[PDB]
Parts: sequence; C-alpha cells; structure tokens
Amino acid sequence: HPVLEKLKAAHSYNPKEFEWNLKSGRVFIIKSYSEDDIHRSIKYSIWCSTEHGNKRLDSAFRCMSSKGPVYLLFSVNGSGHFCGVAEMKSPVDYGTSAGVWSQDKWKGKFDVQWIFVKDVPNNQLRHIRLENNDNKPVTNSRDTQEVPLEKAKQVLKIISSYKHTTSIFDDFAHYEKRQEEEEVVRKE
RNA sequence: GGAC
Repeated sequence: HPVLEKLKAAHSYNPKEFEWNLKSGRVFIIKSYSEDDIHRSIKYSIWCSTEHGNKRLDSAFRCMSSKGPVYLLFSVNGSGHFCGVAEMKSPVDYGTSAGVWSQDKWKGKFDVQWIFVKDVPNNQLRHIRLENNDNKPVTNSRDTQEVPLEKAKQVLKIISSYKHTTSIFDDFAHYEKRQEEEEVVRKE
C-alpha cells in the first residue's frame, strides 16, 4: 500500500539495535477495544486515552522534562498479545476531537512515535508481575497501568528480541480500504 | 455497560 510505504520510509520500525536497558523513563500499558484505532494511531502518529489516562500521561511527559522517554505498550482487549510500542512525543491537548477514532467518546490528542509494530503473545510476558498492581502479571493490566522501571526493562527486552510472525501491517490494506469505503457511506 |  502507498500509505504503508510512506510510513516505512519515514520511521525506523522494529529497530534491531533498540535500547531496552533504560537508565531513566516511564512506561505505561495502553489498552484499546478498537483495532481500527491502532491503525489510526500508526498512520497519524497520535493517541488519546480517557480523561483520567490523558492526565496521567500528560503528568509523566511533563515530569520527564526530555531526560528520558515515556513508552506506551499497546494491546487490544482480548487479543492475547501486545501489538507494539510507541514513545509519547508531546504534552496532551485535552479538548480536541481527532476525528479518526471509532467512537466519539475519545476526546483529546497527543503525539506519538511508533517504534515497534509486532505481535508478541501474552505467554512471552505473563511471568513478569507488577508489585504496584497486587503482583498481577503485566499482561493483566488496565489502560495506563504504570510498569515500574526494572520490570519495564524486562518487558522491553522481550518485545525487542521476539521473532514475530505477524503484525498489524499484515492487514494494512484492509484498514485503508475500510476507512475509505466507510467515509463514502457517511458522505452519501 | 467497558479502552484487564
């Protein structure tokens, strides 16, 4: 797809030399019940959470003061896997409707830069448990759950090294065709 | 009813 070719040329997806051994940074889980929203995020380099989640991420970003990354670990509800990793790149705009999400409920926007676009099954990660979340596995997290830095390094090591066989890019043409056709229906 |  020509949209996908332009994305691949602009970004360095799935870097072989990624630094998982973070000396500083903040890492959060992102959940979505729309697969279409993941595609939009990749295409437009944006995300939006709940109001509550947007404030939590805004605070993290502003508090880092550019000294280290804010990483976001993406997983679709019920999918059984993570689908990638993006870095937060701007503070939050709280009111704006992006106008690309499946539902009108998502209000606000912030910039992201996708780094990993790869399916990593939950069975690669469920041994990593979160002490700030009642010792639950990292794979059983709600939206914007924070992953403590030592646990996040282990998670990032696994996501970087995993030899994936699928990703959301496999379906990129499908998302583009649906986005285009649905827009026609709305404008008829 | 909801981005375990």
